[PDB]
Amino acid sequence: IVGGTASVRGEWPWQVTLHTTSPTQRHLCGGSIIGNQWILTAAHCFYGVESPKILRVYSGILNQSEIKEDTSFFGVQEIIIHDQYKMAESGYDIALLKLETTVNYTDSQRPISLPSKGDRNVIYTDCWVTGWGYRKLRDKIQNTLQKAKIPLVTNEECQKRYRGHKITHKMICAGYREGGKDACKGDSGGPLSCKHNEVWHLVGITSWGEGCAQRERPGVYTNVVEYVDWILEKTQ
Ligand SMILES: COc1cccc(C(=O)O)c1OCCc1cc(-c2ccc3c(c2)[C@H](N)CO3)cc(C(C)C)c1
Repeated sequence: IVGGTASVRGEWPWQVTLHTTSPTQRHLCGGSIIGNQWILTAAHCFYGVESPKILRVYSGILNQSEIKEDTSFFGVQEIIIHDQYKMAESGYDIALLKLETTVNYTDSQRPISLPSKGDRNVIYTDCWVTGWGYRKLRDKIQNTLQKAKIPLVTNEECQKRYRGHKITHKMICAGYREGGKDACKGDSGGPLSCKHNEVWHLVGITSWGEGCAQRERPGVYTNVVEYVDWILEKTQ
């Protein structure tokens, strides 16, 4: 996250850190808890991943340095990538992880609701992007989970900033005209969470953009509400 600030324990309890364990253990992507055995994340995170065997999902983490050799994690039973996925910029950047066991909910780990059925006309004015990703180009994964508040932009305006890409209604964009705050590499797969009537909803999945926090280059997110039928079918 560029231009963000440190989160605190329990602030974003649906946020997980997905690690790969080969050839080294590192944070690969973010994700969101949406059910007791289900993480919603981005398909592009799994580039070059040979099988779910090398993945670990850690929940209830604030600092990456908290993760030691005895820290509990969930194994991944299955990775479900959208069948239309090709590359992040072309859409369908969505995947589910089915965990090997259930998540017990606590103040540090709980699910986030999807955008509600019937809420098409809701205008989201309080959206936040969170993650352990880069804070600038050529950075490293950050220790403390970062947060930044970002305004949504219209798909019409987003298309004007990305004339070389097809910005579809299965995507949503968020950014400032002068940049400064944005998601970046390593934040991918995590949530764009918006609070409405004091309830947080998972509105976007961090997906792609041109650089990070550049002027007039908003971040592009998978528009979760357009995938509710797909999510419900895979998790039912
Ligand atoms: C094989 O590559 C990867 C494999 C698995 C995971 C990832 C990942 O995305 O973490 C990955 O990197 C994809 C390439 C990339 C993405 C992004 C970026 C990611 C999210 C994002 C943006 C930009 C927009 N500002 C809004 O939200 C940035 C870079 C450079 C410029 C630092 C590079």
